Amino acid sequence: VAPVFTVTKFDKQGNVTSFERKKTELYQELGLQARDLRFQHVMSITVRNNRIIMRMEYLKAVITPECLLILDYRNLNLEQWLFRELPSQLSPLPFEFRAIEALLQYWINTLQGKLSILQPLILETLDALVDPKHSSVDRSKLHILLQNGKSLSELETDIKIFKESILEILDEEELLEELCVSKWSDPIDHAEEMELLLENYYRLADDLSNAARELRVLIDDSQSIIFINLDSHRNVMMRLNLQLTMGTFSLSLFGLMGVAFGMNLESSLEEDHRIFWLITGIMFMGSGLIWRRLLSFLGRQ
Amino acid sequence: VAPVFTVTKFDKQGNVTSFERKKTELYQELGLQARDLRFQHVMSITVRNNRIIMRMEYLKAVITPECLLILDYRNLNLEQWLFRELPSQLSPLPFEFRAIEALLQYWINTLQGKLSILQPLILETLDALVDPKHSSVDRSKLHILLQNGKSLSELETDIKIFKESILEILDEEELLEELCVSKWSDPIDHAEEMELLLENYYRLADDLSNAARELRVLIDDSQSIIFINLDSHRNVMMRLNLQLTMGTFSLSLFGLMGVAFGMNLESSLEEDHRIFWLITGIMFMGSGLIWRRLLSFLGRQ
Amino acid sequence: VAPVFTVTKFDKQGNVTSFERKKTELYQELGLQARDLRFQHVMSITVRNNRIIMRMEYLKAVITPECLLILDYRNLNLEQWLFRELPSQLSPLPFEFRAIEALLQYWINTLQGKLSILQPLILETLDALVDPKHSSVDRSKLHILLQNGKSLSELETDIKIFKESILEILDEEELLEELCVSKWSDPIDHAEEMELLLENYYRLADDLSNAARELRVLIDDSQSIIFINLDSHRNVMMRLNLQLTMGTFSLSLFGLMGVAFGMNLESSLEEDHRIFWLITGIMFMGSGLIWRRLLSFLGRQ
Amino acid sequence: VAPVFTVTKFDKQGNVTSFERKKTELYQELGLQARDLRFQHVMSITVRNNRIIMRMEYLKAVITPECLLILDYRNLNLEQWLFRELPSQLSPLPFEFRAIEALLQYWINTLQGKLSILQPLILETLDALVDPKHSSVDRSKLHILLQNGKSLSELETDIKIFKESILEILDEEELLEELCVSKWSDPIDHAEEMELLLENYYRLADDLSNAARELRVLIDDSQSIIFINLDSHRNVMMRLNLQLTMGTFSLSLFGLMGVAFGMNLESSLEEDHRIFWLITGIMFMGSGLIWRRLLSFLGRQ
Amino acid sequence: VAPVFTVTKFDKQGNVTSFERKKTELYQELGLQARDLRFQHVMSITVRNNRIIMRMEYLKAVITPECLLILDYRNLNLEQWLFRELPSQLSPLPFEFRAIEALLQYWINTLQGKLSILQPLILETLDALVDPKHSSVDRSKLHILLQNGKSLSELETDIKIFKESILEILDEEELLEELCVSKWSDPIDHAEEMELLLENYYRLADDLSNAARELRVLIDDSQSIIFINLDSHRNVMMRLNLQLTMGTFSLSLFGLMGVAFGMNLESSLEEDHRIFWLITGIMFMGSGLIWRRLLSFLGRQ
Ligand SMILES: [Ca+2]
Ligand SMILES: [Ca+2]
Ligand SMILES: [Ca+2]
Ligand SMILES: [Ca+2]
Ligand SMILES: [Ca+2]
Ligand SMILES: [Ca+2]
Ligand SMILES: [Ca+2]
Repeated sequence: VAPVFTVTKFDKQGNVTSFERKKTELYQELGLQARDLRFQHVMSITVRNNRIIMRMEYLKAVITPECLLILDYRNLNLEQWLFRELPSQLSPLPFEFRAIEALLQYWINTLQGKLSILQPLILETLDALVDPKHSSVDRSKLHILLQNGKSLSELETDIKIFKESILEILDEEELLEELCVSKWSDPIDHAEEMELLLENYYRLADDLSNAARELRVLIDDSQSIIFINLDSHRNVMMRLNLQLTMGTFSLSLFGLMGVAFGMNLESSLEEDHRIFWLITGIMFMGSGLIWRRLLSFLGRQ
Repeated sequence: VAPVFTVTKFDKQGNVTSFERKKTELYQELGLQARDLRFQHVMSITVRNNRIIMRMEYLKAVITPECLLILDYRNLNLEQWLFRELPSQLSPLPFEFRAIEALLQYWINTLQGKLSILQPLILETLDALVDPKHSSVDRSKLHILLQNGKSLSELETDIKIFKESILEILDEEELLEELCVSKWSDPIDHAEEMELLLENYYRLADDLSNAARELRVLIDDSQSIIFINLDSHRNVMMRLNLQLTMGTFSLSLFGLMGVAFGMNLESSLEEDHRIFWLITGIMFMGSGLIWRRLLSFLGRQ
Repeated sequence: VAPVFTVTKFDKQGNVTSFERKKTELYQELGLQARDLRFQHVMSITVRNNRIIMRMEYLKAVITPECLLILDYRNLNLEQWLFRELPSQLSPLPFEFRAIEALLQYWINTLQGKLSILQPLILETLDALVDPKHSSVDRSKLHILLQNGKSLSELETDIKIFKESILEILDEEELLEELCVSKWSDPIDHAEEMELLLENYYRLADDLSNAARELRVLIDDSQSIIFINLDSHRNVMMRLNLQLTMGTFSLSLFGLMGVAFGMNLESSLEEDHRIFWLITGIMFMGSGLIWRRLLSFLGRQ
Repeated sequence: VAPVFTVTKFDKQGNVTSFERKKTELYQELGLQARDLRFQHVMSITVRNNRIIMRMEYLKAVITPECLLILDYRNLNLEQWLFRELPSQLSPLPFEFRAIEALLQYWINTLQGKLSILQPLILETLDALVDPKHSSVDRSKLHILLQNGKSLSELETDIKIFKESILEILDEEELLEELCVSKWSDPIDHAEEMELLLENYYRLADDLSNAARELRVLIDDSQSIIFINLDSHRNVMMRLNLQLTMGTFSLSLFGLMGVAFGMNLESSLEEDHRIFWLITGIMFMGSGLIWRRLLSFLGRQ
Repeated sequence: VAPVFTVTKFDKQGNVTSFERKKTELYQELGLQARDLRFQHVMSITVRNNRIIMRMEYLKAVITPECLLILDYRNLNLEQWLFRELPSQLSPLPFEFRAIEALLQYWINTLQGKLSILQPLILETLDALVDPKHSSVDRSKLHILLQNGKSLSELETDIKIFKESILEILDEEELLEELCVSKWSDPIDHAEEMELLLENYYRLADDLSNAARELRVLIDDSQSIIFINLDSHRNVMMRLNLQLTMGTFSLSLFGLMGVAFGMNLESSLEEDHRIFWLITGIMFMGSGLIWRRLLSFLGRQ
């Protein structure tokens, strides 16, 4: 079966149609070739034979001075935007400006929604983890944070790609003049409007990137604080265990003294009880004295 | 209800007025459009139809060759600066230079105050934490440090945005000539003065950024030193606990020897006390000898 | 023995030949010198006397307006690509475009295969390690991850070299015109096609580099999470050991009390059993009371 | 009281004078304004009305085609350099070259002295800390290292500022021609000499920055090595404590066996001593056998 | 004593001479001044009065259209290269190309030898350390690794300096034309050959820098893996010690029960042996039951 594109076409007035067209017929209808409608890059903006070709992560659009086309829209939840919002936006400037503005606004809104969803989850997770009232932390939250950080890195990469793609065009005036496809097809400055649009969208992308960077540095700082808190708790626990070990060692020393003195033989002291009381008191007090001296030795350190 | 701007207007002589004006009426009065007075960016400097538009984090100003306007000043604690200082500053160069200088000076002073407030708190907290006389540290101070670091990152982002916005204009002479709105409206070099102003403010922002970077690297170094101190304390505590365990093990070994020799049976040695004294001395001395040998074994490591 | 190149030659029609030729004879046949056919760089693209010289990590190609040559193809598993695919690709544009496209596509496919092989192994290893259900992790997996990370770094370096080499040419139009060797040899725009090819391959390389960077940051985050999990497990284990030590210390204290009271002498209390029961109950209950108080003391911390 | 500058003036022949002059009188004497002699930047180099203005961290100089002036030299330990060295340096090229060379050489020598003082202290401290023969390290040395690192960061910032300030001028020829104040005041190439001077000083600053970067990376590596050594010592100590605990557990198990067999009741075995000897030997040997088996179990791990 | 240079002179034919010449006489013989032959930079390439001046870390060369001079060659192990190899290299292009190629090749070979010596030592040390079969690692190897890393950082700095110095010249055509000293002294393109030489050497330096960067990242990854392995071993050791402590606590609890029941008083149970056997079995079994329950409690965590 020959390959076919699932195309949806928008007119200047906002009329909407949808069908499936073979690639060869689509090439013949336009002045393009299969070399162009390949979509080998994640993000791309290009001009060929007075036809604009734009592609995003999952969006593919072709702009013509009299119509717009979107390709491969199936199973992408684009129906609400396609059949409810885009016609309203497209309904004195040429069609190209409106189409470009609509597509860029859609992409920017998608990125903004992604960031707004990501931010509160990470903030809440970090606030919960940083709680210094617990000597341990959960791990499902750690896994969630790892996944959200991976998503944040992907979002940052996408934003950087968007910024680079826009900047590559904003630098050269040749591409800016090329985008004025209507002027060339059928010969107030278009260049100023295009520059304003691109600058606005680039600034928005820059703001999003700055926010993402702030979030990442916050994550790193939270990780460091968590490490410090865990280390402090470890040190406190070891101090307590050490002190108890000191007391136990002294107590066991005196207990050995007592039991060894309690040999199951003849010592010639079995006829005196005052001696037994004296040795009992001796062990009981000496344990405390040695314990206090050893605590002082620990303290001097 | 139609949207309205809460506007305050300053004249050349310093006269001050304040009112509320609908957006459509404001557009009609000027030569601008709703496309411009949108304020979609955190920071922006632009020129349209010989009218300057400037925006900061929460400040919105429009400069006209004969007047200045500030929008959305309510609930922002700007009354003292608006009605007490700005008229004095505005009271031979055109109005645009004075207005731009006043606004830039206000922003720079705000950033300087933020940095001056942030610095001593972080310095004191780090000095308190680095104290090597304690095996543990507080956690409320850690939370305060985390919050202050987040604020520092935000301040650095704002400073970078300011620097980039100023540099984007300082590079091109077209925008510099555009800023001379009075010359174009009603046709000594203005460009030199504008360049001097922008360079001065850019240098101040660079100094602030350098200070913030120094603070951040200091924070990182303090964190590393804290980690090292905690590790050293842990090692010392483990050494002490180990030594006490060695002594306890030897002592318990000899105590087992004694108790096992003290079986509740007939051994045929119950008629000798010298033997009991000999075994008591044997355990008492051998404990010390084994303890010393084991300490030597630990030391050789 | 004079040095010789193992050369394989492809014609415009796709005809294939292979032989061995001495370096001096090869230089004489062409208009080049030994200074050029040295291959001292890992990656290189150059033009000399209307002859293109290209080199990769292990590939060496010379492009002539009427033929293509590949050098040192032995023991490199290139037979399948050389004798099965390249002739089909070479079978209206000149030969140079086809040859360059084929070689660049080969290199890009090799890099893509490398990355696709590397990704799943690292992902699976990290998923296995991050499992928070174990207090310890394997080490053979760690060694495998280290080796794969080294390979990833090498791949990133190669991708960066490719991007830099392509960009160095894309910037200057002189080299672009030079690549049109057929036009100069025997005097629609070639420059546009060359620019399109180079831009496409550069964008593909950029995508690969972005993917590698994402993988590296994921590795770092996984390492940090592993550290945190290990620290938490350590803290929990120390808490348990501490509590058991507290109980043991109290129990041993009361046991010492009992044994010391059980001296092998005359105390004048051997005629009372109620006293023995009372002391037994006293130790048994006091152990629990002291243990509970000490647990409360631990909890307050 | 009107503000006054403490000025010291150097003539072409090297004559030296010093006095205090009001700012208004100083402005009137020159062709400058208060806008210029403000000194709002840490480092600055500028030209105004054929007068050079230079400022460093604490140095302020004004160069005139016939004289040099230094401002605010009090309480700065500049007397030795001012009244002993500068006249000798100033005693065929114009005065501006000599003055600029002297000031730049002074600043470079100051930075070199700072770096030479900082280096040996850090090197010695790191060498002392890295000593792997100790399980713990001092903390006063850590504080000293932290302070020295802060100073190093400040020095790096100053060097970077110097480099940027020089480069900003070296790029544009307009400023280079402006620095030839004598030529403009009273109309062999001056530009070549200025370029040589600036390039030399920039290269020296670059060398200093490289040295500082090397020192910083050395510090980081030393920190990592310290962490590794502490971790290894911790592991060794825990191994020893574990082994001793294993032995103690076995010994206490057999001691419990013995004491429990030594109940203070009637067992019907009190008439046999061979049994007592057998049980004593049994415990004594079984302790060792269990200890060896448990050590083997530890080793297999 | 007046300063003197230890000079060695090479002629076009390869003739070699060596002597000592005073600086003033050397300046008079050439068209240079003491300002040039100062050698204040670690690396430098410059042209003055149709004379080339080049300096490396410890090499100082002056190129003249008819001769070459090397200064301060004593105590530097340069005899083998000076009197055995350089004449062969110098024996249709002018002398300058040969001299520059020889010097650059010497420097590149030195750097390559340094890197080739450094690599295997670091690789072997890291392979030995990463061995996960040991719970501890040596420290002399750590010191060796630290020293080798310092040397690697120095080598990277030198390579970067070389690259920057070459690039500074490759950018501007004025310096390229200046290097053609023979053409200017006594008026096929020299510029092409110079560009080829500089590009080749720059690419070689870039390859060396990439290799060094790969080595550094490998070192960092190895450090992280070492940390992880040590942490895992610590956790395993703590688990074992914890389990043994649990068993010991239960055993000591039951031993206390037994000894306390064995009071040296009258209990009225001394006439029953079945009771003694029952209590012995009770303690012996209950120890195991409690131990198993506590192990289950540990496992559930
Ligand atoms: Ca992606
Ligand atoms: Ca640690
Ligand atoms: Ca903000
Ligand atoms: Ca490689
Ligand atoms: Ca007894
Ligand atoms: Ca400073
Ligand atoms: Ca060096």
